[PDB]
Amino acid sequence: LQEKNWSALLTAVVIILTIAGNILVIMAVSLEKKLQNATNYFLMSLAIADMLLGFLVMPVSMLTILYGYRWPLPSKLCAVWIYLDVLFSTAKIWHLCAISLDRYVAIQNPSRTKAFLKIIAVWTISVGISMPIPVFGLQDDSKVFKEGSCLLADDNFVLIGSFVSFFIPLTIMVITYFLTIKSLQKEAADLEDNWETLNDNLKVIEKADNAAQVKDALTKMRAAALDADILVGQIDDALKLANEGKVKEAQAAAEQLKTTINAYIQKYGQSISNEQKACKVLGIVFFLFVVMWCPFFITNIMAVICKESCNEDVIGALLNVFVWIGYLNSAVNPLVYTLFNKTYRSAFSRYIQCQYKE
Ligand SMILES: CCCCCCCC/C=C\CCCCCCCC(=O)OC[C@H](O)CO
Ligand SMILES: CCN(CC)C(=O)N[C@H]1C=C2c3cccc4[nH]cc(c34)C[C@H]2N(C)C1
Ligand SMILES: [Mg+2]
Repeated sequence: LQEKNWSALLTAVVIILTIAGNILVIMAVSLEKKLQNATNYFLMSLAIADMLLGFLVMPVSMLTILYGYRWPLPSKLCAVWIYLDVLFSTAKIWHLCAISLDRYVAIQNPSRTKAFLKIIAVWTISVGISMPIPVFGLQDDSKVFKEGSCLLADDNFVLIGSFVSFFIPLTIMVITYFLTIKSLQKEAADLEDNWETLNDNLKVIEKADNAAQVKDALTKMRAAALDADILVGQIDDALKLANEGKVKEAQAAAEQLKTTINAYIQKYGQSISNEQKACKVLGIVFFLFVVMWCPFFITNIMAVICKESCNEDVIGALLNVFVWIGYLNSAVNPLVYTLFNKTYRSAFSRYIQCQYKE
């Protein structure tokens, strides 16, 4: 005991910011009805994972730092504590991958129960991924102990576990994020194309002298609206006048079509800027998970590669540092939501003032 007493002051700060911030997230998705969507339902499940990592794993870790990385508890709790840490971390990364995938599929498409079934699937996948760690590690203390330190000692568990709980969900998540960004760039682009078509043909109709010019322009306007409804019917109403030779009537109907076009373009176009706003916040969450966990997972693989060549006491001392940089990620998602989403910031501000009604 008290082999390192300076380090555990800092780790208590990281434990408290984790518990309290993620309690504010869980409260905001439970209570604030502007946050009742499928992405925020996933962000709450991530927050429970971050909270249970802060309650269950992180105090036991600080306890080991206070005992000189020398396991202070009953010995069959070591494999359980490895299992909790690996379960919450597997759940977190496949949540971010499910968010990224479900939001990409939403931009190639037109219930809380449907979100909640998916969350349960991610958690039940994560329990089955993490399952060999107590099943094998409780039967053999050499898979979870290294010189009285509780740490995942089995090299095949580290390699299998580094890919199926960090690198293959990351790969799917970074591909789906890029494709999502490209889809939004295609949808902001196709809209601008439809705007130019509609605006150009309205100017054609306003200068038109013959029915044929008006009819052709309205046919091209109808197609643009169909590519992007009330507008289509209004265009068809102008088309019948144009087919009837009522040029002046069709021209007056077209100046009225303009107000409807402005409303629809700005709405579908407000909702493209909002999806790019939302994608940008999830990108910071995705980025901060990877960059803060990269020094732990790269070094953990390098321990297994240069097992004998490298200084196992330096590598072991760097992993003790780098696991807490990764634990610090559990404090950061609530801060990201505060900085970039008004609804979370307002929710957090009222919950701190013990005002729980909207
Ligand atoms: C097919 C029948 C074989 C049964 C007898 C085998 C005995 C060998 C020991 C362990 C196996 C581990 C199972 C690995 C299967 C995938 C587990 C996984 O996905 O990850 C492991 C875990 O995440 C770590 O971090
Ligand atoms: C139990 C706490 N201890 C002992 C000091 C740690 O070393 N914790 C780290 C272990 C991890 C690990 C190692 C190997 C394969 C893996 N697949 C998924 C993970 C993982 C999660 C990862 N967690 C987030 C940090
Ligand atoms: Mg033009």
